[PDB]
Amino acid sequence: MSTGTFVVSQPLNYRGGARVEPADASGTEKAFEPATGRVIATFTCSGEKEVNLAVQNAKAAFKIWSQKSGMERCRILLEAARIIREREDEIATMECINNGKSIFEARLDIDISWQCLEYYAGLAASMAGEHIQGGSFGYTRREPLGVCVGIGAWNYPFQIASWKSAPALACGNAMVFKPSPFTPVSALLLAEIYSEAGVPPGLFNVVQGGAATGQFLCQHPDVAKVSFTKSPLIIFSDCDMNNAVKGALMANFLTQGQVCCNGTRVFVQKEILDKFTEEVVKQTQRIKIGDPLLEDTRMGPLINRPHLERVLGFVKVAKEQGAKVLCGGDIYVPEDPKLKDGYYMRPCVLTNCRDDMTCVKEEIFGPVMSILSFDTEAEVLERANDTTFGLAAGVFTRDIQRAHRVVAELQAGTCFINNYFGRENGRVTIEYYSQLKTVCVEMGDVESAF
Amino acid sequence: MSTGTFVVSQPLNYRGGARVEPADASGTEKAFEPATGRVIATFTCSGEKEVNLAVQNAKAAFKIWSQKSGMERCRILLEAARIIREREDEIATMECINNGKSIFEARLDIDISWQCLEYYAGLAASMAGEHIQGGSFGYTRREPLGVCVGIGAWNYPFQIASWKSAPALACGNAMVFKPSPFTPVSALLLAEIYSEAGVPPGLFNVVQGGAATGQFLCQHPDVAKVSFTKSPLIIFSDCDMNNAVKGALMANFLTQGQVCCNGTRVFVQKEILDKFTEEVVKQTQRIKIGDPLLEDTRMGPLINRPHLERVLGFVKVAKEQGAKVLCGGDIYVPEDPKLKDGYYMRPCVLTNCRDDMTCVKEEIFGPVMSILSFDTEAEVLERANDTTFGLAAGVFTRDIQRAHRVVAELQAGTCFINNYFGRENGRVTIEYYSQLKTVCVEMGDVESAF
Amino acid sequence: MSTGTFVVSQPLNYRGGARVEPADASGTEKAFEPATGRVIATFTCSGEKEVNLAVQNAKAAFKIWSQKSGMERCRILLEAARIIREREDEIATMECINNGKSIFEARLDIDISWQCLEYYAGLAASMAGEHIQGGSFGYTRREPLGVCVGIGAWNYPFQIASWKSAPALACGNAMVFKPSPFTPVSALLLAEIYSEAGVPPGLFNVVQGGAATGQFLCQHPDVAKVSFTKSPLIIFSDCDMNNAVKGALMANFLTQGQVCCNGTRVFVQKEILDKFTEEVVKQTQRIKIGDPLLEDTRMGPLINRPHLERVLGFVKVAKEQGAKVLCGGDIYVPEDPKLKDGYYMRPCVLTNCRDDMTCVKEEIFGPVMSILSFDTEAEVLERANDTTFGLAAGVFTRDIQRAHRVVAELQAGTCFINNYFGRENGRVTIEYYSQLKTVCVEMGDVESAF
Amino acid sequence: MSTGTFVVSQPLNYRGGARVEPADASGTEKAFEPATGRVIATFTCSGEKEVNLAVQNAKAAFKIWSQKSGMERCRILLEAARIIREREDEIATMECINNGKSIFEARLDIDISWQCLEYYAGLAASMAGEHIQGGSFGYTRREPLGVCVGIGAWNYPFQIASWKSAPALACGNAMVFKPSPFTPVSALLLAEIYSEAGVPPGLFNVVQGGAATGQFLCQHPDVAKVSFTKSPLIIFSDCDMNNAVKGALMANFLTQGQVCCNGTRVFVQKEILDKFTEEVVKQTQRIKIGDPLLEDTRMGPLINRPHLERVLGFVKVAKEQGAKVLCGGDIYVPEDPKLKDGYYMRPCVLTNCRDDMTCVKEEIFGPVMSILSFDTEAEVLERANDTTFGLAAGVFTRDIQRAHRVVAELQAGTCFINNYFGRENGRVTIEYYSQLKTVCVEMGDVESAF
Repeated sequence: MSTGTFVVSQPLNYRGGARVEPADASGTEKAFEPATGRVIATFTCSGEKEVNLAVQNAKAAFKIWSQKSGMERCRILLEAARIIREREDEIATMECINNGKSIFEARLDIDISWQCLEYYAGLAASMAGEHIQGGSFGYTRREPLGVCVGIGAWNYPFQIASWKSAPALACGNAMVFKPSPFTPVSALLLAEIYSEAGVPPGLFNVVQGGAATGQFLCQHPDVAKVSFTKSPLIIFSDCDMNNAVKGALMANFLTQGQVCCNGTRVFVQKEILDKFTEEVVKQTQRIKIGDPLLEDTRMGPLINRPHLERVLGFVKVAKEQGAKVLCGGDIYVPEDPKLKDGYYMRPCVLTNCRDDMTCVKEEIFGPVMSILSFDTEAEVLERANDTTFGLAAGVFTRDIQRAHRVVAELQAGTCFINNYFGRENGRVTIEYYSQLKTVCVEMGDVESAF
Repeated sequence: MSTGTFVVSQPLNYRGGARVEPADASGTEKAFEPATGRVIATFTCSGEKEVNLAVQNAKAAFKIWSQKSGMERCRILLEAARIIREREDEIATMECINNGKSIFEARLDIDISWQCLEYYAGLAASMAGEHIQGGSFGYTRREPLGVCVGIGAWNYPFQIASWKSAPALACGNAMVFKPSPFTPVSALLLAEIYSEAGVPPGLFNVVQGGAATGQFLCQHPDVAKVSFTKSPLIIFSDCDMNNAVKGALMANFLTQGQVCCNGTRVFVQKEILDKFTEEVVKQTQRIKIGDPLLEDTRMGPLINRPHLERVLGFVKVAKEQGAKVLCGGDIYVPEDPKLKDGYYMRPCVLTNCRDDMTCVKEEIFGPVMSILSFDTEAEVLERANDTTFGLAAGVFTRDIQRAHRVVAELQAGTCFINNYFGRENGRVTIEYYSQLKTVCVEMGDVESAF
Repeated sequence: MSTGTFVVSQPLNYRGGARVEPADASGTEKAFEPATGRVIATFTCSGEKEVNLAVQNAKAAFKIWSQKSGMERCRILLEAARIIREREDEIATMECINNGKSIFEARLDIDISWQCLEYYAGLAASMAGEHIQGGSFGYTRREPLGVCVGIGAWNYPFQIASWKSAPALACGNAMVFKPSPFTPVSALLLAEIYSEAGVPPGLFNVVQGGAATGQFLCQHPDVAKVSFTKSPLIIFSDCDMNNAVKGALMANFLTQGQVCCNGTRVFVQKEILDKFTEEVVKQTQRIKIGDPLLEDTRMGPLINRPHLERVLGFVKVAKEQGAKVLCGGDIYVPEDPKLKDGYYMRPCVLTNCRDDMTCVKEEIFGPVMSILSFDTEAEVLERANDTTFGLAAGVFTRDIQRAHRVVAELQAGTCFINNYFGRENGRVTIEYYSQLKTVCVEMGDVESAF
Repeated sequence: MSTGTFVVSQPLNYRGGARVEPADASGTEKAFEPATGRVIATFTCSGEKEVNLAVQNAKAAFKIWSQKSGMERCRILLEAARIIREREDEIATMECINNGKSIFEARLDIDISWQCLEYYAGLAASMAGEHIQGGSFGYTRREPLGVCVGIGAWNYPFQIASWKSAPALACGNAMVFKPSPFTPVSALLLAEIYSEAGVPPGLFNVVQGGAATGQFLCQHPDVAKVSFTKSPLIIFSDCDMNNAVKGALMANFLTQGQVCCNGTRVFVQKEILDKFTEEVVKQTQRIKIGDPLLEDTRMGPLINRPHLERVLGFVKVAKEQGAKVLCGGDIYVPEDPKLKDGYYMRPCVLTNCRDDMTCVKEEIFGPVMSILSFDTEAEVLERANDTTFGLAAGVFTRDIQRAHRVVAELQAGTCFINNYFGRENGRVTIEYYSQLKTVCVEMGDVESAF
């Protein structure tokens, strides 16, 4: 498949191990190929009865799948990861066509997807409860919840579908997944791959739709749980200037800047401000924008036209608020004529920024960098600590004392020093998709208090 | 202290390490000594501004307490458990006066309380994150959430206050605790004991009140999290009749039957029904009802008069629905004249019960046992499986095959065989009162995708 | 490949990713096809200089392999298990030819082998140290030991090689494996598979030899660690008689009884002695003896002629010690003429045994069952309590109390109820093949005592 | 109690909860007060029959202690730590009299001792096995080994006795402890405290003696396990010079330098050699030498006269090998006349050292520092890479990259950055003092291969 030719030719819901048209409607939405602006699908948003059919069908698959063993569930999930690995370029292509991120980034998304699949497969084989000890004992066993729902986002369509379904299925649950109406295509490749690996029909069902479809899923009595889905970058004078510039571009211009907790609030010390800016703008203007399916493309189009307009409005407002545009912030017309109707824009860098500007305190969700100058550590510590734990943060400095000091002081939950799985994350994520059943076995006689 | 003399003489809120009157009112409630019906306190339910003072004061204590080390937090919590242990009889007495459970049961409640305190003290000293490994590494650290709220119940006043505060404080959080308006007294002994062990002023604050006070706590922007707070018993013919009768009494008549997930739906096979019933009624009529502070008392009064009336209404309705009363189910007037105004009643046993009866499908929260006869395992499996996971269950049989078969088939989350801490519970409970902060330390150079 | 045709055609040592002849000699041994008595290989036992070549070559691979990430180690180990699975019938065939166990049992051994490979592959990806918190922190990291040595046995050649190398390589170690001189062939398929999966040359080397070779391995200064490699069955009257008979045969006659911790000391209550014995002898004489490569063979030949004589000698001694032979205990002459020189014997059952008999206090390591009668639970508890923790044990009873009670009193470490991976086993095994490096990072100033 | 008056007045073996004279002799040794040279005890080294009495008596306590619950074991161990805390000054005093370390350091040792006691007390309450799930399940349980043996050293007498007995007793083992014949006194305060906390008589027994006694302990068949008991400091120019000097003194002159893995091999860059050395010698000559029981003493006497001579002999050899003495390395004559026969020496600093010098490649186990100059990071990396994993190491640098990079390349197992419990250490130590008993519970029928 190449850019500018694909159209969806099959239904976009998935039930009983096959693609089906929604039995019920709650809206009608268009899916786009953002590189060209073409309509690749006009699909039906699922209604109440379609949601019920998917949840009932998933309840029937949960009964079979949960009664399987942890070793058998691991075997199938490893097979699914193998199929995702064998078909990575095909999946990344579909991911690019619908989402518009570069094939370079899409390949990484799928790598993370099947690595996550293998990870929770491993935990499903080695899953174990507790045994606690007058010769009597009790034991605990983790049990799946039943039918779970995963609500996807459009910036990482295939990856989020993988990261929500992998742990849920590993614990023995079924999942009804609702992709973002922007990106409905790639989620069915995963549903088809799960079925090819040997999951029962209905274990991973796909229902398309928007808010109404998502509301029906959350309200369903047979649904057990539902999984749903600014960050400052600080660069000191004692940092590795090269690593700070490279890290700055990696924090603002990956996936067209449409990433949660992006380092869009960049703090640079006055001592090394001109050197940083000059090197950032030069390397930013060298980023090749174009067809996502090209191996050298590092920035494709934005997700859709209304989002591109909302990003441009942020740049315009910043300009009228006193900010200076050094590059980008406007429509980009690529040489390729087949992309002429795509939603492209040049990555934007803004200088002369202030804390009162709206382009500093609002998530733009676009390729827009905000550079704010500061004098000393004291000033910059109190300007970027209004970030909540859910946000990320990053610091650049060649000092084991100064680094951890700022990372401790900051309230952000995911911090970075000089850049931007384990067991806990798996255990915590498995706990979200399971419940602990206790059993107390009295071997002797009962001691009555009466 | 003895029964029939205590009255509260000090304020019932706790702030800044001292008992204070609520700065704000949202109601006025009476606390009773249920053994005598006396009013031991008329206290003010906390209003919005009192809740705010308590949460602000707790926020100031969290800042000091969280900056302390896990070893220091463990030291103080162990000291608190020692003080609870040294003063167990004084605390159990206050617990009895206000709640009405026997001093026998109250002592067990406090044992569980300081054992829980020592447990989470231990986990606070040994708490640790993860270290994951091109020479670069990341680490995780558990951090307290801030100001937590614990909402107590009236059946286990001191124990719930301990089980909510122990893990919260162990992780470095502060807690504003709201006791049940029925049982406000004992929670301040814990707050006084925490302060005597060395917690900062405000770490464990107590605000009295009902729904309005609890709503103010949940709505407060500086509150990080809020902790809030029928089961079938199956007896087969191949069981130990003695252990099944003893287990049946222990599942219905502990804490006057005012326990969640009590085994009030008791299934007995037809083969051993008369033998079970005759032995149950004889031992039930031998339970001594009276002053909770007596060492031989096994059943005190119910929590308050409106609850006693609601329990009696359940017995009356069952009688008019065809159930047979074999003992109890009515007011009990003890010999002691000082208890003559207490809320006493004889424990009730009901035979000739049916699945359509309301006293079988509704939680009575009183000392009422419902015995239902069944022929075979098949019948009894499909009659008691309408219980949700949150409910408990119990089976009595001398068969390693038949026991686990019924415990597996049942959906109840906490099951018992022939009766009625570990690491997981602590880890899971600590996760509820904390968040995982990640740090990525890049030692080398940044690899730009561009 | 069929029975009676295979001869080794390639060298049987493995170094630098290829089969090599040992540069040094310490003996010359013959490997047999026990189904026919044929010599399938005459190989050179490795000397000191060959051992040094393998250990030096393994040290060079450890330097490369350890610098890989846990995700890369997992990826390669998952491929290795897939290749073992794709070639399971070829590996099981070679296993049968050299070892003589049934193709039915060999297939199970290799299933366990690649499942173990996937198991530790999973742990290699999720391996993590600890992060412990005056504002300073320390972290730990598990590190491979270096060059480890695995010493194999002849009863499970391919499985032991898999169970020793999988965890060692998963932690980042290299391994020089020394198969049993009886069964040298199958270990090289694993070495060939490891190299085909992508391990560096020298990561898994194979040196053949006996005690002298093993001494050179254990004495080598660059070797970090070395991994090296009677059980009672109690049957009560309340058991499932059929399951006790089937379990008894599965505890004595699997792998020609050449298994450690086999349930060869069988205690039977007097009430069900004749019924049990008659049914055991009936089913024992129905065990098909013959060519291991036949799908209906359930017992092949013993490992070699000197071992068959040693087992037969145990039967003869038992007869003159008072034991009664009900079946087997003698040579089995198959119809097939290619097997006429194989080391076959019929499975043996012995009654009227005593604890002072030599066939009761010594591990026969052959297909010989010893039936001992007992009166009560007390007697059999005091007759079987001379068992060490390292041995296994089994009980057959329909009593949740009597089972766990007898299993508790017994000293055996591995017990079975009514028959004969998790996370702990992996962690403990990983700890054997790794060491904990701690790092203390001082963020503040040093507190000098002086 | 003050220095120069104490003599032992009671027997120094401990059996059955009381001090006993050894029934058997294997030698007669003198214990000294190194501050004065006085003989505080002339005790009998235990023979074979005394060792047997202690091990048999310990086996009887293991039978009682192991049958206790983890909560009861925790309760008693928490009391033991409290008693150690209540008597810390008395224990530290006895520790000083016999060992000679400063009361300042002894107090820290005992803090670590009861903190360790509380640590494993916590793990004893929360100890749990595993529960692994064809509808059948298995469980594991950690069980004590039986009678364990702890062999103490003289540099940390009370701490080693605490760190060996705490985990052993927490897992349910008994322990027969053999102190170093140099320092036999303090180990009996712990035995007296254990008995006062409520351990059964014989759970912690103490047998005095040397190698012969230790051989009898290791050879005893009823003994289950036995627990038994140069490091470079690298200083770069970009470090906090003051913190590097303070850290250097803390790495050489704590406990009279009689510590394993002391940072005695000090590498200093040429750029900051004179400034570092001059500041180290200045602060070293300010270390107060004298009576260990004085609060301002930071260095007491060496352990005994033969050890002082062995340290002084190392200094003399270094001088004739080319080393330069800047301070210390000779006898220290205190003003106090009661200390005139003590084993004192001034702390020594050596410059102009080489790697071929004997005082650089041998552990002196005395207060002697070796300063080595180096040009670049590469040189010092290749000069200090002969260190074994068991040794410690330390680096001083203000570089998050250079620190972890040098700590990674180094082979030392315990590293320090800019200086010199968690869950893992406890679990691993508990695994040393326990074994895993597995149980497989078959719920269904047995699948016979025959």
